Amino acid sequence: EKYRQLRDLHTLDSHVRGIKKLLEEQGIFLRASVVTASSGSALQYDTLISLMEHLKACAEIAAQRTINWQKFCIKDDSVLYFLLQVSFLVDEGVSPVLLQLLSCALCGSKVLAALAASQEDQLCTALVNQLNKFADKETLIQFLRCFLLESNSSSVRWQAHCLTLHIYRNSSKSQQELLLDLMWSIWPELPAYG
Repeated sequence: EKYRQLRDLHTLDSHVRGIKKLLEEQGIFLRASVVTASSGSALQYDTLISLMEHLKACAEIAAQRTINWQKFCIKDDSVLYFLLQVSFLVDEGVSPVLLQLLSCALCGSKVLAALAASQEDQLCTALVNQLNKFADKETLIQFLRCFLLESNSSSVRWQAHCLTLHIYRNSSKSQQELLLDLMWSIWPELPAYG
């Protein structure tokens, strides 16, 4: 079982290296924990396809054997926040796979199996704490607005609903209160979305 583990970790590290290099090529840089873009123009089809092959490979391996993906995300702390921040720069066609990676890391595998109808619990809790530590208020607000209200597709909205629910369930009291206050501040803008 170890041999599969080393293969999975090596392949995932290579894929994340490739993704980071691809984003570097177009002026999008992750310096310490913030992703910054120099150009306000959208990406091109070839860049999206080269992103999507790597992301599809990562999503497949994470959906098959979630434990190794969670262990990777634990070892490298600049992965989940990087994916969350990069999901804002890419078009609506690549959002589902990024949300799937986030959900497999955070929501869990058995919850996804149940929706399709004990170590992973501590892994999910640790990953949720790491995400809460890295992410600030503006990024969470932007994630909620972009994937719960502004998205035209309903599958993406359901994915965001599940991800937010499982992020809330695994946090502490103070972060739960912060998230509830963020959503109650977002609420007055409801008529803009119907």
